[PDB]
Amino acid sequence: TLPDPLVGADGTRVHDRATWQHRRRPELLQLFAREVYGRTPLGRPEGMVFKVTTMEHAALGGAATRKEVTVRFGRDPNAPSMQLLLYVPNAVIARAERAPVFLGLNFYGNHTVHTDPAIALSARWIPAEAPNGANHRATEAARGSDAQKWPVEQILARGYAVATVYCGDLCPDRPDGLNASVASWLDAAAGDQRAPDAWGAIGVWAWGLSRALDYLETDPLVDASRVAVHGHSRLGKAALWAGAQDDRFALVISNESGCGGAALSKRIHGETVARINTVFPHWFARNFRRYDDHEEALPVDQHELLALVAPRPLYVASAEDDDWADPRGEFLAVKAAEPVFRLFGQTGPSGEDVPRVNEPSGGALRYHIRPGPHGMTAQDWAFYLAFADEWLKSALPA
Ligand SMILES: [Mg+2]
Repeated sequence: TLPDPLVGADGTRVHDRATWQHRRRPELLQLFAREVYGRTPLGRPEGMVFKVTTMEHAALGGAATRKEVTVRFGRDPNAPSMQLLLYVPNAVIARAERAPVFLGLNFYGNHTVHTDPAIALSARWIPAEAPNGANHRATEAARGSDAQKWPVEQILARGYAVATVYCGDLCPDRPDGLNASVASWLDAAAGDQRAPDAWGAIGVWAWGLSRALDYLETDPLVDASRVAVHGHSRLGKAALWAGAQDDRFALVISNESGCGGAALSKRIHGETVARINTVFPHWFARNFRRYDDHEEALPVDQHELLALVAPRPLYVASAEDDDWADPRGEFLAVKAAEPVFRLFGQTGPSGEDVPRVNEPSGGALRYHIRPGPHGMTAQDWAFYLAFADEWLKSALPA
């Protein structure tokens, strides 16, 4: 039985957009921060520094300008940082127009998104599942190892820049990764044990996406008011929480984010709260473990996270064989968020059950399910590019 996003904490119904934006959104943001992801202790830190470390105007055979940028989270050179890779379509640059941007984290390092041998090899720890790693470090054989999830040439040809950062720059994806992470520094606690409401990996990854947007606001080649934040799987959980917390993001894409992402936790289907917290104890707040085998006690569900994106366009997608993510739960979260989108004059999927494969449904709130297993495929991206053409903030209001 789902909590109603349009009923406030005190039981009063939300009938208008101002009550939604100024009362209900803060209530939900605080519930997710306290009970699920942990508190984001601050947004933009003081003294952010942006260093363009490499710049190539004829990358990908002339199709793109490629920039690598160190985004340092404080002015002291000792402060933590992350490494942003940006490809910008040269057709757009050449016209003296700013490009819109797709921004998302990657799993195994910037060098894995494209074979491009000029990308810096990540020097950070990488997980054992990363293809062609050696002792948790990047190798030359890992270049372009994750390119199937990143159709860079097509995204550029459709007029969009591609920006990415390795999630492990922000928090390495290992159960002890928080002690190396941005959280070991921002949270800024003297003691050792993280607090019950302290953020975990998903919060730190989401924060990094907002810091990447801070960089994009300074880059004269891109339109930082037209940034689509996207993610696959655990990085799509991060993309949703980033897009919910930071309304500067113009469009949000959740590709198979599943449990603690788009899927309703109260369905108890596929991955559950207990399973995700037991296997990935660093991903959420310790407070989320209260709901292990007790999803009925959750004061929110993920449809309210989706609702926190409204009125901005939101795309949630699933894979047909990906039972662990609970595709029906991802779809039903979209349906239960739709009333908030409708309050803003937007339309969601028609249909009461999961659509047929490869048949997207919805307006600015959209869903598709594609054949096959968990992944992010060219078919997913084809649909996302069409959505961004239609619903991403325009270059005009002139
Ligand atoms: Mg589930």
